[PDB]
Amino acid sequence: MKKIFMMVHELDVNKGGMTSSMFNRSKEFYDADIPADIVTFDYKGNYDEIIKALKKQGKMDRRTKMYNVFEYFKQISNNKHFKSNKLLYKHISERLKNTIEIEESKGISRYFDITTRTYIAYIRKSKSEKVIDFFKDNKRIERFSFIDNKVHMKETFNVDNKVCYQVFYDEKGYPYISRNINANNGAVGKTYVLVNKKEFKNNLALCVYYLEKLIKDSKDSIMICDGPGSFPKMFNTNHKNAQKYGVIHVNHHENFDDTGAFKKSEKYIIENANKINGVIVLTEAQRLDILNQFDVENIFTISNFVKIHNAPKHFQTEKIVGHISRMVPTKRIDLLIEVAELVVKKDNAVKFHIYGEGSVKDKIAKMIEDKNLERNVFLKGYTTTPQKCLEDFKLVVSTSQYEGQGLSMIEAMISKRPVVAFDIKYGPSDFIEDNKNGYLIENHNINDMADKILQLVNNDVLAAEFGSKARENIIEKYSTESILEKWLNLFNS
Ligand SMILES: O=c1ccn([C@@H]2O[C@H](COP(=O)(O)OP(=O)(O)O)[C@@H](O)[C@H]2O)c(=O)[nH]1
Repeated sequence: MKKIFMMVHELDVNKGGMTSSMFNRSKEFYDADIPADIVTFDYKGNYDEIIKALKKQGKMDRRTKMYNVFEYFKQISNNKHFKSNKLLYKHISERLKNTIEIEESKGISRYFDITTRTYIAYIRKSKSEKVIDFFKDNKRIERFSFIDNKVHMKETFNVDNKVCYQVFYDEKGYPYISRNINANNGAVGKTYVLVNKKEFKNNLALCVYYLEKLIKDSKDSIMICDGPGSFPKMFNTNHKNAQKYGVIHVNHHENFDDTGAFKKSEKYIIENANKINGVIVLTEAQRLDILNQFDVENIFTISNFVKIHNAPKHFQTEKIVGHISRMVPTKRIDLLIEVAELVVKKDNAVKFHIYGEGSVKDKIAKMIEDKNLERNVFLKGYTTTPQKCLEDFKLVVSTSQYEGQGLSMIEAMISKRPVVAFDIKYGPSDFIEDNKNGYLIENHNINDMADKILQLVNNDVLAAEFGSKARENIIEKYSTESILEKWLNLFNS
């Protein structure tokens, strides 16, 4: 009788970390016979294709559903009609009646009225996608978006050529939702659900009503909000029996901040912990800190579910140090380069393998060139199989400054690869036992980190013992059975 609704703004094939957490939590909750589906709030004309792709990938469990605010009212309109809205298509054909086609490409074409010479429409076709832009006195006023020759969206433009209004059409061509867009920022204003006849102030108000409609108000209906920006959608509902939980996936203090400010969305989630069933944080250190920083007590520590794959058959004897992450500023790959330079200066043999892609990639590539670390530091690009890459490492490293837990570090430990990491807020101290299953470095101490890398990289006996103890610890501390027990304990409170 228990059912779970997991909130996040959107799902997409590129996304990772928070979605991957939600995807596995769903798999685990479904395995424990508690359906755990995902609720999204954005609009995408191709959501069916995206969900099919995430499932084929093996990323999203087949059992996992995605409820979407738009998709829900879309299927209500689909059942509401049997015949297509031929009147909209005819209205479009009549606009391009006395035209003459002038191409630019295969799909790309411009249409002009042969009796006036006025620019009327721009049409761009791309296999499944088609966009029709309509003009008045040489300026774009409208846009009809198509998938498989069926209209799904109409956008209204202003004098400055920004979208000021949107309409969403069902599979038969019927407008089910319409809304105002504030030109300057792109904020969702006044909304109209045509399928139900109802009207809302903004997207917040719509999604609040939608959650009140999707989720039955009973003790067995559980709302878990992962997306920090979409916490007000869960928070503001009228539900009086249904459970309300917030998951914080990051460190709550602002990144690269010396003022000591908190992340705004997280600050709000936190402040309102007593007013809901609870707020989940990944590590005990985060919870303790939150309790001393805020006048709130309803904070719970539940590590994210951990996937314990079998360990590599063989340990790596070769002096290979691994780093698998998104190439982003918080990861501090600049500090890993500064450490690599210190490591390679004392030992020529050691090699650094850095997997991933992102914003810092070019700044780090040029950094290897300056420090003449070409023969020892390798940017290997993105990996679809980090588990396989891990087999090839003697140890794993983390220069990251900010984390909620640090899943790559946990992943490395599962694959019997010890971690040498900066002792940051939050995560490394939760799972690394210094001088037993890896090393905890004083944050920014590039020299002490370099030392422990050299010690572990040149000791085949220490590397295998730290690796084997790293795996045993993840199994002991983050067992699926213990994590599910913590969640259940809250659901049954
Ligand atoms: O080239 C890459 C880069 C990253 N990852 C994965 O990205 C995740 C990173 O987890 P972590 O918590 O350390 O950092 P986040 O990406 O959430 O900031 C892990 O699952 C990695 O295996 C991957 O598959 N290939």
